[PDB]
Amino acid sequence: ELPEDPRWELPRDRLVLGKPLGEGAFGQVVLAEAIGLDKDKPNRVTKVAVKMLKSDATEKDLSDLISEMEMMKMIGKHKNIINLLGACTQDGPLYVIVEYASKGNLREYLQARRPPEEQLSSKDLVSCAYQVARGMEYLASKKCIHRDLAARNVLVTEDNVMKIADFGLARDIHHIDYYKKTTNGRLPVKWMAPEALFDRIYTHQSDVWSFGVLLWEIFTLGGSPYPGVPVEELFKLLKEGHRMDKPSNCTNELYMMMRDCWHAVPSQRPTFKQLVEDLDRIVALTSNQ
Ligand SMILES: *S(=O)(=O)c1cccc(C(=O)OC[C@H]2O[C@@H](n3cnc4c(N)ncnc43)[C@H](O)[C@@H]2O)c1
Repeated sequence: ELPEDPRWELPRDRLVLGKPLGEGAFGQVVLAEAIGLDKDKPNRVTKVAVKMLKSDATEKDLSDLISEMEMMKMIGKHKNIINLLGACTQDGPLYVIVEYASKGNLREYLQARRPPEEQLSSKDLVSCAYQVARGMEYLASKKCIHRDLAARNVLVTEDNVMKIADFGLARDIHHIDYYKKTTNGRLPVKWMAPEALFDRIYTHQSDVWSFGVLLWEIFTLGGSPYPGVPVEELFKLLKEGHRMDKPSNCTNELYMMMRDCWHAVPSQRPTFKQLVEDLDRIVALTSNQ
């Protein structure tokens, strides 16, 4: 059995399980309604996402889900990350309950708003980047390295708030399969800094490289990096120092940002604290017209 933790325990009967949002292989995420999540409002329901372990799941799968939950407890709350809201741990299968993001991942959100029901100004796109940088600056401030920052791991709420997700996932790095694709058919190696990819060294500076690729995804409205490039050719591109071309409808100043994220020398990349401040000024100067 699992240890009881009254900071986070929600009685099982206060959770009304709904439809599946999809499955990992370790688990399954469902939409749910939580009744009386706040102590002050016991008669209010809150929509929430609920993680739980699929059927034929092992001890390793369990401990991995537990590690993720414990990490989110230590990291604390921020507007631009997916926050932990409670857990059902006792007398039945483990549920971890987190903030629900109604508008899906940022990649989907962006592709759905491409020119042909809703469109995005240049201010909105820069604001999107500012929010992800903020979440990242917070995460970094609590000593967390994401290791897979990408538009697909950013979620968007009903109020269009960007939230970093999957920042507490268990990795067991160097067991990563470079050939295996996302369900969308893309390859996660295309977001990884060369030091993380060749030498398996992960740092905040490598997450900054990943954030550059994310900026490029945002300004191409959800484009796919290096389309048609398989793993071995990607390796050759990185060795040669190739850098992705500037998206149309991206200012020079934002492209220079991406390129600074993609500095071959990790120490010379900007920090998330620096990116936050620059994006803050750029948002303010960018037209919504
Ligand atoms: S598990 O195996 O560790 C794990 C980890 C991440 C995601 C999943 C999963 O099954 O995702 C399915 C589907 O649901 C979306 N999702 C995940 N969390 C949320 C929240 N908080 N709000 C809205 N949607 C969410 C994922 O993007 C994915 O599309 C399993």
